[PDB]
Amino acid sequence: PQITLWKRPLVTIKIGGQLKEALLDTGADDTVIEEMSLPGRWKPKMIGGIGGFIKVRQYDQIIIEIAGHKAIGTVLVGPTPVNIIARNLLTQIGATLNF
Amino acid sequence: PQITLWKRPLVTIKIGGQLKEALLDTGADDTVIEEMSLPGRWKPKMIGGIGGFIKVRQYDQIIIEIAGHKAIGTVLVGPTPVNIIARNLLTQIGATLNF
Ligand SMILES: CC(C)CN(C[C@@H](O)[C@H](Cc1ccccc1)NC(=O)O[C@H]1CO[C@H]2OCC[C@H]21)S(=O)(=O)c1ccc(N)cc1
Ligand SMILES: [Cl-]
Ligand SMILES: [Cl-]
Ligand code: NA
Repeated sequence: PQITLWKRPLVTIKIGGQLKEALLDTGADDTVIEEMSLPGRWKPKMIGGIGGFIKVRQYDQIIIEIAGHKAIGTVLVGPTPVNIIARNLLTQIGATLNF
Repeated sequence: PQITLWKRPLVTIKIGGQLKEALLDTGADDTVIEEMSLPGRWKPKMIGGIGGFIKVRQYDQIIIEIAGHKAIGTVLVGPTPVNIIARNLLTQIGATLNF
């Protein structure tokens, strides 16, 4: 699809069996999702942006379906105010910025 | 251009005669740049990012060049980790997300 940016580029994602809304975010390095349980091992990480840092759990090799497209990669889980699909998974679905 | 996301989508901007690096950020509503002097009056604004809220200075109708495309619009000035070009100016230069 071609998504204009008049509004927030929100899409539906499926992760851990759950449906969620998420923002497509070229300004983010790693995908960050609101608190949920995921399978497998994790390790702690701090990630930072405007307003400072939050502590997250880093899970590797997690599958997410993004707007109908399957991608696999690292997912961070913690108290983010919005679900963010970042460049680590946007590359996998072939997403580009065009102007 | 067509910009892939394997690396940070950094571009050169020109504001007040000065070149700076900025990140093209579809996950941002308004454009935020590190402290610098801009002409005219400013209005208060709070913006909420990943780690909480911060106060910035809002300047309206600022001329900015972005990767060679001219935009004129609202620029926020405050303690951001990196200069971010958000959807309010990405729409002015005709940017879209594609996959
Ligand atoms: C500041 C950027 C360098 C990085 N951020 C991604 C960015 O797109 C966030 C994504 C975002 C979006 C909503 C809330 C929090 C974070 N947008 C943002 O902070 O925009 C602020 C300015 O315009 C406003 O509209 C959105 C909030 C304001 S970040 O959320 O802090 C972040 C940092 C590291 C990772 N791995 C994932 C995300
Ligand atoms: Cl990854
Ligand atoms: Cl103030
Ligand atoms: Na894992």
